[PDB]
Amino acid sequence: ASRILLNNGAKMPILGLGTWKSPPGQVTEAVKVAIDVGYRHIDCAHVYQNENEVGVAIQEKLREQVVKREELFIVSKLWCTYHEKGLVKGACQKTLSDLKLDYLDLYLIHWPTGFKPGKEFFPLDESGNVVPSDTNILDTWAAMEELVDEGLVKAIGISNFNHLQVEMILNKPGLKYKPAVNQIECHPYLTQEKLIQYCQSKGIVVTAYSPLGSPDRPWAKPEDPSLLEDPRIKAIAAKHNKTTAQVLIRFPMQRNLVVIPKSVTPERIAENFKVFDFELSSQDMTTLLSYNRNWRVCALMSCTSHKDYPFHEEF
Ligand SMILES: NC(=O)c1ccc[n+]([C@@H]2O[C@H](COP(=O)([O-])OP(=O)(O)OC[C@H]3O[C@@H](n4cnc5c(N)ncnc54)[C@H](OP(=O)(O)O)[C@@H]3O)[C@@H](O)[C@H]2O)c1
Ligand SMILES: COc1ccc2c(C(=S)N(C)CC(=O)O)cccc2c1C(F)(F)F
Repeated sequence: ASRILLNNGAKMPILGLGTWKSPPGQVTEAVKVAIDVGYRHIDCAHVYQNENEVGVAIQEKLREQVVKREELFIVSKLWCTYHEKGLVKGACQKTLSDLKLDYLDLYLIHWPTGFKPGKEFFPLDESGNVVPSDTNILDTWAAMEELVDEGLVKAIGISNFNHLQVEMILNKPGLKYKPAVNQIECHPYLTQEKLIQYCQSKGIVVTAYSPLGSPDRPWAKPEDPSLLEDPRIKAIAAKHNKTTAQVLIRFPMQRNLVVIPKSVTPERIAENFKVFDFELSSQDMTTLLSYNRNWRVCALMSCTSHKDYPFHEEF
């Protein structure tokens, strides 16, 4: 079952390619290979600084008649320094021009935290705390709604919103469109049962990021657990004659989640897609869930400071 029905009436492929930390010199090839082997969903963001190169790949495959625009599902995200209502369209418009698209299938508020606007993506004070902006997320939501009504994006959603924050959008006075997606970190060490159950109960689809535990994250520490090297997970892989990565991708799929593993390695790209020919047992699923430890790749300690920091609450 390759696509899930969103509350805007559209269908979203449950496997997409992530692009965070995909180097600009390699990500054009990575996205071309991904399209060639089956992927139809690419997860992007202005802050990754590689959307132009992603867009070159998309356009080449459109031009080559490999894929049709309607069959692709291209996602990007509104960076934190653009939460002011006056900046949202332009932020979107940049992303469209870079990806060489005239609409996005899905546009997310990347983080609940607005940052001070300017050329800096990560503005810090003379002590290093992130400098917030005085933007209310409801007002940012209203600006996202306008994008739908302008034809620039087919669906809007959120990312890294905790339960109170999703609830805040859903109770927005005058809410016109419900979020379609909440994109959050999720893997056997951070299983998110409460937030996921809450979102699904509201008709919001959850996308799972860092499903392999982001071994290329720049802040990796030796003492950090490692999904890909966890002997318990390797064993489950071995019982199904798949790799560990394949188990880690199949796992959210069986929880009715969308999942976006990143790779710029052609063999891994292809491997990561071969996840529709096997099923984890109920016991496997329960077992993988038992590994939870509230471990986050994206803990973002410099943001703990911010009003809307989403991870003070477990969910
Ligand atoms: N919205 C948010 O706040 C947010 C935050 C973080 C991430 N995300 C999205 O989620 C995507 C995925 O998360 P991530 O990039 O943090 O990490 P990830 O997908 O968990 O892991 C990426 C790492 O795993 C490696 N890898 C890929 N396939 C592998 C395989 N089959 N075997 C062994 N290693 C493999 C990649 O190496 P190579 O590339 O060298 O092959 C890379 O080092 C991102 O790229 C981004 O699109 C969203
Ligand atoms: C909301 O705060 C964020 C959000 C994202 C980041 C990232 C990024 S771009 N990611 C974790 C990837 C992603 O957000 O998709 C890198 C470094 C600091 C960040 C911070 C930080 F505040 F720590 F600066």
